[PDB]
This record gives sequence, structure tokens and C-alpha cells, in this order.
Amino acid sequence: MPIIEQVRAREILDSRGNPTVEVEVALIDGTFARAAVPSGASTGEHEAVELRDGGDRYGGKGVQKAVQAVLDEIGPAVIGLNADDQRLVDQALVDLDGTPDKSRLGGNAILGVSLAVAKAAADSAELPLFRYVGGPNAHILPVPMMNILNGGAHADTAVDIQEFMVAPIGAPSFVEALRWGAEVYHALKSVLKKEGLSTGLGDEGGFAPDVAGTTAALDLISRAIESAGLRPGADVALALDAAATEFFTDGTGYVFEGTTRTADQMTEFYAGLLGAYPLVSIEDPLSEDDWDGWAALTASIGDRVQIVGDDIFVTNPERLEEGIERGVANALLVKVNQIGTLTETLDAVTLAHHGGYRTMISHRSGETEDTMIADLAVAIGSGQIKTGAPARSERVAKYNQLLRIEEALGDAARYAGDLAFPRF
Amino acid sequence: MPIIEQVRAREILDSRGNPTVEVEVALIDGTFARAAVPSGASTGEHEAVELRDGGDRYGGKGVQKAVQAVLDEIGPAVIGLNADDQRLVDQALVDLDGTPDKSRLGGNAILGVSLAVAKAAADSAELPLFRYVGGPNAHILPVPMMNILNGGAHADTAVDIQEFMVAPIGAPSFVEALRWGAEVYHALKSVLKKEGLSTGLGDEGGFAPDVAGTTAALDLISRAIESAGLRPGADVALALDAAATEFFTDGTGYVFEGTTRTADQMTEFYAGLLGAYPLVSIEDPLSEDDWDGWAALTASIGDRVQIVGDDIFVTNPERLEEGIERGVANALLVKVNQIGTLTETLDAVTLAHHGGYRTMISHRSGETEDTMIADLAVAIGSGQIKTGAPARSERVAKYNQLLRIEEALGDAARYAGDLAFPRFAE
Amino acid sequence: PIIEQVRAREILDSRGNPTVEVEVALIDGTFARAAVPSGASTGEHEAVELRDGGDRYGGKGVQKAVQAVLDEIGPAVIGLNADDQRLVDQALVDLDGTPDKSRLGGNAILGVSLAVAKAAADSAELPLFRYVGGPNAHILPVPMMNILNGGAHADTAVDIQEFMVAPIGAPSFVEALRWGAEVYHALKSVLKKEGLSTGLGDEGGFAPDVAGTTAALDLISRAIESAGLRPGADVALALDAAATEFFTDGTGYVFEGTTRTADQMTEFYAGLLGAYPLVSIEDPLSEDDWDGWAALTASIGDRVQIVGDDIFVTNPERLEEGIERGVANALLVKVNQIGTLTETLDAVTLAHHGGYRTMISHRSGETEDTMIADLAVAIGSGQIKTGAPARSERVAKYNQLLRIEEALGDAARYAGDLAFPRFA
Amino acid sequence: MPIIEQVRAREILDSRGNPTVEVEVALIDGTFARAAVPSGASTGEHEAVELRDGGDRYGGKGVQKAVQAVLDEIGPAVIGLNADDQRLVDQALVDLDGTPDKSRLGGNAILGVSLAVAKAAADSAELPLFRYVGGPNAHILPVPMMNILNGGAHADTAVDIQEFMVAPIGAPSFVEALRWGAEVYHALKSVLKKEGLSTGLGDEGGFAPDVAGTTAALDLISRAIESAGLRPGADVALALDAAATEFFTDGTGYVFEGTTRTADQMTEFYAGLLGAYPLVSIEDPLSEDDWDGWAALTASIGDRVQIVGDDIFVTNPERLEEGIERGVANALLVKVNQIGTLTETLDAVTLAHHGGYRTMISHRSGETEDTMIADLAVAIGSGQIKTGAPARSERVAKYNQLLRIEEALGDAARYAGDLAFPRFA
Ligand SMILES: O=C(O)[C@@H](CO)OP(=O)(O)O
Ligand SMILES: O=C(O)[C@@H](CO)OP(=O)(O)O
Ligand SMILES: O=C(O)[C@@H](CO)OP(=O)(O)O
Ligand SMILES: O=C(O)[C@@H](CO)OP(=O)(O)O
Ligand SMILES: [Cl-]
Ligand SMILES: [Mg+2]
Ligand SMILES: [Mg+2]
Ligand SMILES: [Mg+2]
Ligand SMILES: [Mg+2]
Ligand SMILES: [Mg+2]
Ligand SMILES: [Mg+2]
Ligand SMILES: [Mg+2]
Ligand SMILES: [Mg+2]
Repeated sequence: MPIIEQVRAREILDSRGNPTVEVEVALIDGTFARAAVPSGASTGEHEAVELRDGGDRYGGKGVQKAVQAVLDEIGPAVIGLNADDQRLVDQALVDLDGTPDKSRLGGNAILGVSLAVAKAAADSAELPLFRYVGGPNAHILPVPMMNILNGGAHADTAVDIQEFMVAPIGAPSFVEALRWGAEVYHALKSVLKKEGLSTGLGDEGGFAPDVAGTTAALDLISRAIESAGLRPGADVALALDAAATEFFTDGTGYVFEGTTRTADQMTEFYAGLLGAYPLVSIEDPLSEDDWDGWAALTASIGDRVQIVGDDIFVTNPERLEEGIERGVANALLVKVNQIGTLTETLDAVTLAHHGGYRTMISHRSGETEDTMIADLAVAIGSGQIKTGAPARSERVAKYNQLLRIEEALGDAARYAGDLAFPRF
Repeated sequence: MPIIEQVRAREILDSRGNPTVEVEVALIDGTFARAAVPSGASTGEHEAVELRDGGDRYGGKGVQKAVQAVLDEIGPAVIGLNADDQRLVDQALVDLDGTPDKSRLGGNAILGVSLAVAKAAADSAELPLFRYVGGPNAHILPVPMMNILNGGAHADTAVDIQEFMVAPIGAPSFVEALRWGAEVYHALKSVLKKEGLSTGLGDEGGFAPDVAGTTAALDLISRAIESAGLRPGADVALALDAAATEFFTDGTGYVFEGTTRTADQMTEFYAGLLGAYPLVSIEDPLSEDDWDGWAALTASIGDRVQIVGDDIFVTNPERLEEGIERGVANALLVKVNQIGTLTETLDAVTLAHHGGYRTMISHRSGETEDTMIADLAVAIGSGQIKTGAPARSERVAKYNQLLRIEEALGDAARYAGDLAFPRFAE
Repeated sequence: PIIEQVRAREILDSRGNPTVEVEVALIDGTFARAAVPSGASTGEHEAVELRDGGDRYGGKGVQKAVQAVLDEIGPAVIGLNADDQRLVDQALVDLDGTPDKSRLGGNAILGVSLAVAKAAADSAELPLFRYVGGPNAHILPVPMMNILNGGAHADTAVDIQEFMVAPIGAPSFVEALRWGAEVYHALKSVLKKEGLSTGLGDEGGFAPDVAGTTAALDLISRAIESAGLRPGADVALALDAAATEFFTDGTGYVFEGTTRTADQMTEFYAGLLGAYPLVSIEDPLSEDDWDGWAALTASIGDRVQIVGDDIFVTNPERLEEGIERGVANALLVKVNQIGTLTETLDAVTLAHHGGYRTMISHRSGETEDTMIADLAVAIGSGQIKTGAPARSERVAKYNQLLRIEEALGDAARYAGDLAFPRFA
Repeated sequence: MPIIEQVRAREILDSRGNPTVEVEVALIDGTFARAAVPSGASTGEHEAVELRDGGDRYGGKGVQKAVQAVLDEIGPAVIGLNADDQRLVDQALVDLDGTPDKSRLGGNAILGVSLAVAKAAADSAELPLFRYVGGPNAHILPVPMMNILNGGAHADTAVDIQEFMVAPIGAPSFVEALRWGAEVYHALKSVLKKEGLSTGLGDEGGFAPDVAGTTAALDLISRAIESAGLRPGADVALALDAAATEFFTDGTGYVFEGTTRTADQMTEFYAGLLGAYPLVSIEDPLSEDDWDGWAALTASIGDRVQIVGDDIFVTNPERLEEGIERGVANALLVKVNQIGTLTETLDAVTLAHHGGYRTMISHRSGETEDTMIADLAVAIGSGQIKTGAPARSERVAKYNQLLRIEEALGDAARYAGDLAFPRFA
């Protein structure tokens, strides 16, 4: 009997030492589940609102008010509902908040309850979460897109691109892909040490050295792949997240690598990178609201490379719909906490999948020991996950949980590999 | 512990009184589930093989051999597997058979076990089948595409079009859609009596009068719509299944409505219908291997109407992929028994959806009391189902189950309505 | 086995008209479902079937009947023991408070009555035939199959309502079923050869517009022989004249182009007896033509079973009058003609103890409900009438008899020719 | 009963992306529990043996052999036993391996089963781990000793001391102490950015700037405390882990801040820090085997500050029994994976605890999302835990788990705060 009996939240700390919400949901059958809520640094203007305390505790980053909203309003709204009725529960939370951006109770108070209900429902059914959420057809292990050299908002350097990722598309299985990524990341550490370069980690576990720009970073990573005994392209390809909204000024343009430049100018830069490097994917090449820019870039390089919308779409169906209509991007980055409920997230995934767009399930720069996105990647069959360097366990715990999913699936497991990236 | 412990099969009768397979699967936790297998009349060349006994019993249509395959071979292969591992079970059945068209064990022996395993898994997990299969986001009640006037292979008349369907797209909910369709169906019976035409039912529960051609049939159904107090198009729209393979001869062409016609002439006929009637969907306008014809027809009218691949795709990922690459059809009919496992069926569904194609879960003309397809339609969010006139309970039991699913979902239920048919605009 | 919840809903029957479905849940978690059939050729004296009138569904909605279940019936039975069928049925009959169940509706009452019976059986972990009929329940009935349909059940001018085949010589139910299916498919091919319609009437039988009764019977005899079986010894014939439907009070029986007295109809039937292997004739005469039934029964009732349907309406009061007057020698049993399982069992008892045979019957409007299959075995009738072997509202009953036969194993007995002692 | 029915292991990755062992234990009653094994960088000579595959995969660091050893040998040797009899299980593990340093089957293979069996037993009794191991009297929340400025073996800078730690001894509860340490950690980041120093993290989530001296590091931390609105010493104190073995050369001596130094010159160093800074604890101030330096340093300054043996004792009853006899240090760092069973860990703690020595439960520089040391700190009533900066979740999950334990204890919880460091005043 999976009727919701108690809902409780607490303040815990994320992987940067900042407060976040963790929710536990208890069912009348004795089922108990826990979910934690991630937190971003390069957050788009259109993200669901995260409710912070202000005041002096934790530099203004407390979430006691989010915890109190769970105990005082959310709990009582959902107690007595069937945990299996995810859409009902998510609708109730959306209606109770009553604002479009979840500003009254906080996307952070709402999402923790939304995800803990999904987990309890799965546990009560005695199904692994990937299988509860994706049904019995769920089986595809994602290519891990590993941010091993971290810039922009995620470290304290003057490198413009936020994320330089490796993608072990050539591996035969997820267990092998994970090994290739780890061995490239360890080879990079060694290449950096041998040059003069810093091996201090950024927020997502990648190295934060201070190199001349994009191409210097890509040559360092190409060297790391070969050092690991692997082939650039055939074995391990490359991806970027520019988070270009972060180096866009309205009225001025793209303040990038020395120059102020236009959308078409940024487009020609990326196009140059595609001819010289085995790039499979480029994320947020232009800013969150540069629609005309994105439309021109997509027509120009969209056939040759995946173009992923992050801050332009914010995991938001209305925004993704406009993107699909205006021919903007060909992939959606899927961040549960940019929209605030599991239901809206799955509506965004469906809208993308049916529009011929791919999805890549994503962590935030502020993560926790929660591993739910690993199960989500498998459930939605995205074939792509972005959840950090293979270092710092808020990143590694997700990789370890994909090992467990792959092993439980046994012979039915399939690794997305090359097929995740048909344009390459 | 939803581990499979026993697998039993028996011979039951379908809704034409012919033999078919029913399978029961028991799990160690005590769960027990039963699934039955449907049978087609107008069966594509490329469907998974349906194993029949031959000989004298039941006119050669026995399925004792399929039943014996389940007890001697399939059962022992799957006992000890976890029912939750649907893909592992389905791969094991495929491999055990060892042939591309399931001809050794039969797609009928294989699918019974595939479907019973899925039902057992869902009951063990204590989730309704739509929710087990579709996960917690499943919620969309399909438009019921109701075949209210039956021709071709489903009756003994000279009507070449197999299926003349009504589609209550304008209804606010599934419960109301089902009412509109039943009301048109009862109005049609009345119009047929008035015209002195036969109200004897065909295989799928629709009237089987021997009307002169497509336009006579469409005109009798528009009258039924208006007589039920509904607006053709905006409230209740129309659809066809020509099952054109059944009137196509190789090189000769389409023997249709008293003349021989090419794929292009068939296309001009359909375009003529679209201009004159509120059609939302045409299925199998052309023959199962007329790939050149289908590509031309899709480019010609595919923007104005949905065009559904049935015998051309046979719920087969390999054939669907070709279609998508060659610009053939913009929708897939989904028939679990055309391919023979739940897994391959869901692989064909995902591939259609990701390819911009729509899907429509289908009964066969030989159905049973089994209601799995109602839950499956909700599970995949097709927004479209084809499962009979609202008459004969092997059709109506599915509608009844959709009423039960819509009730279970409470305020989260959504009816696909006219959003299932964007190309249409009364 | 305490009753905890009672819900009803409106579903559709096999002709697409609304009808009642009820669910009963017990304290122990048991949950059972039952549906109500509906006739077309309904006797004047049947329990009242409550319809909504107004526009929905051409007046044939049953929302009022559903509302009666939720408002009044459920509250009255919640807390009773589902095992106490006789106490529950008495409670239902007392709550309505009218002789013909016109206040709440026979459809609202029967649905709760059957659903209580299913729930008690599930609760005891017993198939329904065993729950109701106890350890001695074991007889598989001869399936009396209406393979050519006329009168009320199609749109032709054939006056006789049902033309049935009865596979009396089969060694088992499973073989009886195949025999009736083989003859049915042989009839279809005979009709096509003659250029006659193979469209189905309401009960799955072909509805050709044949010249009259002997034309129909000749076509069925041909079908029996075409299937390799002997008319009589293997597959016999039965009729349901539904004569109430062609009788007009004060004028007589308007039948095959002439107007006839009860006596002339008796002569017609006796003529059929001499020319064809008939084992049973139902409603040869009208529902209140008591004198006519008396004379006919004395005239031909030694040579053939004579079944009262519309004359008795499964009603102890009417049957007791028929017995006293020498009217018929068998009872057709329809749960929905009287409105409770208890009162149905009492009609059976009164018939059985009075040496009258019984034949459990569908209505022309059926559902996917299969209760009558279990009921026929539970009461030992040896005879069931539930359609041609086509249309699953008919066929689901035959499939359920296969399952019952299977579960009985070596205790199963097929009633075969012992159901028809007057024949041969 | 809680009888062991299956034991599985798998290769996972640790917080630096190197393989390590994870084990699952399933009881006949349905219970399934999971434990993971950590791995150090600055590993002592005398630690239990960490079985690595060698070869090509993972730069030689695979643990497929350790995983295989669990399936082939340890699994069958413990199935059938009662998960409640920790001592009998740990004895069967130690005897099976048969070597004193666990080199045949691997300390990593053995520990994983030892801890997964304890987690299973706890889950079967429906008890949190702290309460299962520690019994009803387990209630003390430890002071979090937070390595917020990382050097030595845990980064690539020229900083000699391995760990610069803050200790929120003045907080009224664990929940408050956690926030104090987070706030100092965040204030240090902003200080370092001011000074144009690196805020890139080392292995344990602490900043790894390349600052000049030990005093340069303590001055930056000191400013951080003050900038966080807290009082150095009274609110937040300082601790050190010098990991001296990592800069000791047998023969030539202590190579430290550009000078070879004797045992007694370093002491002179440590006692200078004691006067200028609010220090409550100095760990491994001398080398793993420098038995006389320790005895002298401990006489010299052990009255005034906690002196923690790590590499010198390696959570090993024998090595510690020695340190006590020879007046060496006054605290033991407790690493379950330096000794390889839970029983032997609890034995080494008991030796220390009866003998006057304080204990500090420790992480390894390679951690996982496992949180068992949080519960182990509380079970044994240590009052001190060393488990990283409040950043990187392989650290932070331990702190979050201490929040939940504090919650669950309710009014029974006591924060050890000031009472953990009696010599400080
Ligand atoms: O930009 C992103 O995609 C994310 C994850 O790498 O970072 P943040 O959570 O800071 O937005
Ligand atoms: O053609 C079809 O689509 C089906 C369903 O109506 O008919 P059959 O099962 O006979 O193929
Ligand atoms: O007359 C009968 O015996 C029944 C069933 O065959 O028909 P109706 O349900 O239409 O009364
Ligand atoms: O030296 C230590 O005390 C530990 C923990 O900080 O590091 P390592 O695990 O590398 O030995
Ligand atoms: Cl006819
Ligand atoms: Mg961002
Ligand atoms: Mg981004
Ligand atoms: Mg067909
Ligand atoms: Mg078709
Ligand atoms: Mg009747
Ligand atoms: Mg009758
Ligand atoms: Mg060390
Ligand atoms: Mg140390």
C-alpha cells in the first residue's frame, strides 16, 4: 500500500559545502526513501527559483525556509496521496506553490519531495529506480561525458569555455568506457604536471589550469588520450560546454578569448574547432536568449555536430517548444532542478525525443552523494550523461551506480557508444 | 523474487471461434498472470509466423503444437529468470527459437509467454500494467479509432476498403469520446435500416452492408455523425484502413472499385477523398512492398493527413527504419503479434517516436477477452488506439478497460483529442 | 470476508449500450468485479432494468443505477460478511422495497449481489463454481449454440429467435466445443455457397434472411454433415421461438405468413419434431398463454424438452404456477430476470426438486463477464446457452468452461446426451 | 536468524578515480548491506597490505584479484555464519588469509567483507550502525577536524605539512560545528582569492595554494576564522598533520622547509607553533619508526597539546602497545583499512582507550561515498573525526551522516566540543 504517510526535510551540505535540501518520504507500508537536491553556479535566468534564507548563516545560503515549507505546507498537501501517482503529486506541488517559477515554496523544496516520492514508489514496488521510471524496456548505459578540464564559473581562472569533456564513445561497454575516462583523466594529470600546470581541482573534479585558451586546452586533452594508449575520435572523442551566457553581455556581444564577437563570429570559431578536433557535441555555444544566433549556428554546423541547449531551454517544455519551432539546437540538457518536478522533467524529455532531439542527463556543479541521475539516464534511455570528471565522489558515486545498473541488467545491458553520436 | 516458477499454455477460441494460444505464468511469490494471443485475417507477408497444426481438427487451425512448444521448450528456458527482466526473457525466447520469423516455436507460442511474463511482473510489483510498462509518467488516454463499417477481409461483401473508422477527436475526455463513438455507431445502424442495407456485423463489430464503394460508405457514416447530434470533423472525424496489400497483384497493380490502378492513380483517389471528407488518417493506402509508391504518396499527401504503415512495417524495427529513411508513412500501427515479443514491439515504438512518427496500438481482427492493448496504449502515450466498433466484447472489453484506466488516473488523466492529429484543421 | 467498499461504474455491453459493473472489496484486501447483462426480447414480468432516459446513449444510460449503488446499496451492505449470500440478498431486496426491484433497479441490485459472491470466492481462494456449488460441483454443460440468429436479435424477417446446435455425442466439453465451432464454420461456408448473408446477429450467429424455420434447420443439418458429424447422434438441434415476440393478444400467433392458434403452433412444432433431431424448444408459446403451454406440454413434452423463459422469468412464483399447471419441463435461468443470486438459486431448487431441467442463459446483451460459466457447473444443469462460438462476450464463457474442465481433472463429467433423456 | 547467505564484490572507483573494493552481504532473512574500502596515498610502511592487480588497466591499480578473492575464498568461508558474531567472522577472515599483514587475500578484500557483515547485522536488527556497534550508550558527536588547507602527498605544491585543520571546539552542537567549519572554509577561499593564491582543491577538498611556510598557512587560516566572525582558539582551534615520514630520509633526517633537521629540532619547531597559535593537536610530527624522537617530543610538549600517532601505530595493537610502553604520543588515529578488520580496529581502540590515549577516526585520502566512519566515530565515543574539508562529497557525506545521527539521538546527543581537548586552555 504505497500511500504517503510522512514527509520530512533537513538541511545537509552539497559538494561545495553550501546548504541544500534533503527530503525523506515514508509510506504506510514501511517504505522509506531519501532524495537530495543539487545546486548550480552558472544558472540560467529562466531556471526554477531556488529559495535561499539570506541572513548571516552559511553566507546567506541556508535553506531552513525551504525545509520549513516542506514540513508546514508540502508534507500536508501530499500526505494521503498514492506515491505511484507521480503526475498527481507533481501537479499538487505545482498548484500549491501557485507561481510559474516555483518562487513561493522554492524549486528546491518542491523537487526534493517530487524525487523522494518517485524513489519511495520504486522501493515499494521492489523495482530498481531505472526500471520503475523507464519501465521494463530500460537498458541503455549512457556515454559518460566527463568534464576533466574545468573553466569559467567552476574554477578561479581566466579560461572562457566552462567545460572540456572527453567522451569514450569507442568503448564496448559502460564498465570499459568508465575505465577509459579514468585513464585519460589520470594521463591528463601527468601531462599537466610535466608542463608547468596546476593540478588543483575545480568544482566538478576536472583540472583547473590556466592555459592560453580553447585550443591549448584541447591539445592538452588530445595528448592525454594518446598517453593513455587510446585514439582521439575512434576511442575517445571531445565535447564542450561554452556556457556562453556567462561571457555574453547584452548590447556588447560575446566577450571571448580577447575579442568581443558576434553570434556568427562565435559560429565560425566553433566551425574551425570541428575541422581540427574530433568533437561530438557543443553545449550553450551562444547565450540563453540569442534565439536568432542559435538558429543561424544550428543551420550552419548542426548537421556536423550535436548542439546542446542548456540555459536556452532550462529543462522547460515551453522553452524547448520554441527551440524546436525556431530550429534551435538538436539536443536538450536535462536538469531536474531547472524545472522542479520529475513530471515536468519527463515531459521535457518526451517533447525532445519526439522532436528528433537527443537528451543528456546532467548534474549541477553543486552535487550531493545522491545518485538518482544515473538511474534517470538509464530510465529515459538518453544514451548520454554529464556528471563530472571521474574524481570527487559526488561525481564518482553516479559512475559507480551506472556500474551497478549495468551489472544488474546483465546480458540485456547495452552501451550507447558510437550510436549516441550519428553526426560524428 | 518475481522469479518465474511455472509456464502453462492451453488452446482457447478467439472471437471468430478459431483456436489461439493462452499462457499462464506463475512466480515464486505466488503471482499468477494470463495472456492470450490475437490472430489476423489480412496478415502481411512479413509478419512473424503464426504456428498452426494443420490436419482436420478445427479446419487445420489448431495450436496444440504452439501449446506443446510452451510446455516442452519455452517454459524450461525461462523458469528461474526474473519476470522483471523483460528484455532478457524476450532475447532468450528469440534465441531459443533461432529463426528470424519465429517459425520454429511460433510467434504465437513466443508472444503468449512474453506478454504473460510482463503481466506477472506488473502484478508482483503491484502496479497496473499501463504504469508498469509506461512508468509513472503514463497518463494519455488514446483517441479510439472505431471501425464501424467493415469490408475487405473482415466480411463477405464486395467492399474493397477494409475499415471505415470514426475518430471522436473533439471530445473532452475518454469517457465522453467512447459515448460519442457508441452514439454514432447506433445512429449508423438506424441509417442502414432506413436505407434497407444489412446491419449484420463483420469481424470487428462494424456493420457489413454491401455498399457500392468508398464514397457511399463515407456518406452513410457522415449521416450517422449528424444524426447523433455531432459535427463531422470538429467533433467526429474519419479514418480508413484500405489494407491495400489485399487488393494488390504484383506488376498488375491495385484492383480497386472495378478497375486496375497504379500507385499514382491510388494516390489521386485518396487525395480526392481528403478534399471531400474530414479524414485524419489513412492506413495501408498502398501495398506492403510498394516502397516507390508509398514514398510518392507520402510526399504527395503526407503533410495533409496521417499515413499509417501496417503490413509495410509489420511492427518490425528493421522495416520501420527503412520506412523512416525512404520517407514512407508518418505513423506506425503497433501490433505485438506481428513481431512476437513485447521488447521488439517497444523497440519499434521508440524508433517511431524518436523518428517523428506517431503510433496507433492495434487489435487483430481475431481478438480475445484479453485487454492488454488498452493498458499498452496508455503505457506508450500513443494517443491513438484501434480496437473495433463499440460492439462485440472482444472490442468493447478494451474500451471498458480504458474507462477503468482513466478512472484510476483521476485528475492526471489526459485525452489526446485533436492534438493526436495536428495535420487536420471541422 | 467483511465487506469494506462497494463501487459501481457504467461500462458498455456487447451491442455498445451502457450497463452496470460493480466492484466489491473486503477487509482482507480481496477485490472482485461483476457486470450486468441486458436482454432485447425481455419478458413483461422480468425484474425492472433502470435506465436514465434523456439524450445520453439514446436514453440507455445507467448513471442512476450506478448512483443507487454508491448512495444506498453500498452503505447497506458495508460491514456484512460477503459469505452470507442469503443475508446480503435479503438486505438488497429489503432496501429496494418493491416486488420488481423498480426503486433501485434490478441492474443496480444484481451487480452487488454477484460481486459479493465473486469476492467471497476469491477470499476463500476458490473458483466461483466451487464456492457456490461446493465440493460436489463437477458437471460440464452441453453448450447450446445459437449459430443462426433471427427475431429480435437481428434485422431480418426470420420469426424464430434462435437456431441452436447441441453437441450431445461429444465425449467431453473440450471436444463438444470444437464440434460446435466446426459446425459453425461449416455453416458459414454453406451460407456463402447459397449466396446468403454471413453478417452476425447479436449473439454471434449468422443472420441470413432465410425463407423460414425449415430452410434454417436444413442449412444447419447440412453444416453438421459438412463438418463430418451425424445430426442427432453427434449434434442435435434446439430452438428458442421467443413466441411472445410474434404473439399479439386477441389476434394470435403471427407466424411465417399466417395467423395461428396455440394449437396450430403446437402442430407446427410436432411437425418439426418428426422431421428433425430436435432436443429442446424454448418459449414455443407466449409469456401468459398458460392454457396453450399446458396443451402443448401434454402434447409434445414427452418427446422433447420444453423450456420456459419469458413465461417463468427466473421467478419462483411464476415457476411454481407452471409446475402446478403442467407448463413446460425446463426452466431457463437468467440471473438478471430476477435480480439476485439467492433468488436465482431458489428458482433452480424449485425446478430441480420438481424434476424440471435447467439451462443457464446469457442475455443478448452480454459483457466480458464469465460468471454464468461457473454458475452452470455450480448448479449441475448439464445445459448452458451463451451464444454462437463467435464474439468474445459469448466465447469468453466457453473459454472459462475449458479452464473449469481442466481444473476439475478426473472429477469432470460432460453431461452429453444424459441432459436430453427424451431424445432417441 | 541473521545468517550470512551470499557475499558479492565489485570493482568501483574511489574519489581520485582509482579502483577500490565494494562488497555486498545478503542474509537469509532478506537483509542486503553494502560497504566500500578506502585507500591512502601517504601509506605507512607497516599498514595491512593493499592487493593491487598491476599491469596495464587503471595504471596498475585494479582490484579484480581482491574482488575474485572475495568470490573464490572469503564468500564460502563466511556463508553459514551468524552476521552478529563480528569476532567469529573477523577471526575466520584473518585465519583464512593466514598472513600477518593480509598479503595473501588483501586487506582491501578482507575489510570490505568485515564491514559489509557489520552493516548487514545492523540492518537485520533494524538499528543504525553507530548503535549496533556502539550499543545503547553510543551518543557523542565528534569534533570535526577539517583539513581546509591541503599539502604534502595530497596536492602538487611545495607545502611540507600534509594537513592544516580547523576544529570548531566552541560550537554548542555538531550541527553548529559543521556550519562553523563550512563558514571558515568559505572565508578561507575569499582570503586566498584576495591574495591571488590558488583555490584549486587537493585530494581532501582543502585548498592547495603554494604558500611560503607553515606559519604563512596558519596566518591565512587565522584570518579566515576571524573573517567568519569566529574567535580563534575559543570558537575554532587549529590542528596539524605533518605526515613527517613523507619528508624523512633514514640517515639524513627531517627535510623540512629547506633544512635537514633532527627529531629535537623539529620539536623545537612544534613548540614554537604552540606558543604563537591556538593548536589542540599535532599528528605524525615525526617518522613512522623514529621511536626516540617521539619519546622526547612527547616529553617535551605532550602535556600542552594532543600528539597523534598515525604512520607510527597504523591502527595496530602491537605497534601501539609499544608506543604506550615507550611513552610515545598521546593519541591514536584510527583507520580501519590500516589493520583490515572491524574487530582488530575495536581492539586497537580499546588498547588506546583503557591506556589513557585519545582516538580520532580517520578517512583515507582516497575515499568513497561510504559513510561508515561517521557511525564508527559515534559508536566508539571518540569525540574526534578527521574526514576532510567541507567540500567534495566523499568528505561531505560523512558530515551529512553525522547530522542525521545527531538528529536520531535527539536529546541523548552530546557534542564533544571543548572536552575532547583538555590540554588546550
Ligand atoms: O552548466 C552546466 O551544465 C552545469 C553542470 O556542469 O553547471 P551549473 O550547475 O553550475 O550550471
Ligand atoms: O489490418 C489490420 O490492421 C487488422 C486490425 O483491424 O486486421 P487484421 O488483424 O485482420 O490484420
Ligand atoms: O431470449 C433469450 O433467451 C435471450 C438470450 O438468448 O435473449 P434476450 O437476452 O434478448 O432475452
Ligand atoms: O595521512 C592521513 O592521515 C590520511 C588522511 O588525511 O591520508 P592518507 O590516506 O593518504 O594516508
Ligand atoms: Cl441473406
Ligand atoms: Mg550552468
Ligand atoms: Mg551548461
Ligand atoms: Mg491487416
Ligand atoms: Mg491494417
Ligand atoms: Mg428474450
Ligand atoms: Mg428466450
Ligand atoms: Mg597518510
Ligand atoms: Mg596521517
